[PDB]
Amino acid sequence: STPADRARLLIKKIGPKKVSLHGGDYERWKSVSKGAIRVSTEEIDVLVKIFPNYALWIASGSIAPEVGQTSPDYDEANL
Amino acid sequence: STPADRARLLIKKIGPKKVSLHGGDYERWKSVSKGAIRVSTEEIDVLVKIFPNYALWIASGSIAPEVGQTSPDYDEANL
Repeated sequence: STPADRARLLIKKIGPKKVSLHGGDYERWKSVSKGAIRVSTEEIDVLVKIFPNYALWIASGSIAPEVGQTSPDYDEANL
Repeated sequence: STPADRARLLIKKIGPKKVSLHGGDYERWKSVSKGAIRVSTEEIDVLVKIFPNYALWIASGSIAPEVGQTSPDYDEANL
């Protein structure tokens, strides 16, 4: 996967409330969600405020549980 | 700092050779370098291929040497 696919996977699961509380535009956010527009550093910034544990996975697709860097599938599998 | 500032710090230090060998457009790369255009996931993808140890720092501004995630200033200070 690309960083954009991993970012969009998280973007598709966040609505106006969490986007607004972490300081993003929702209108842009929805256009990124749909694929209409490229994921920028702006979206990465909001996601890493929302999901600080996913910052490594977003950028690289890898995880490091040793330093509290996980992924959505990892957290789901770890419940 | 933002992810865009940290990305541009690395983008400003990479020329056509390393950009091309990791599969990016240089013309876009230079427009991102100058600030003319937003840093996208495309630039993050090339940077994390070039600098896999900086993927966490690019996304979050933090480091984790425990898992080989560093920064430019950290590596320079560690010589």
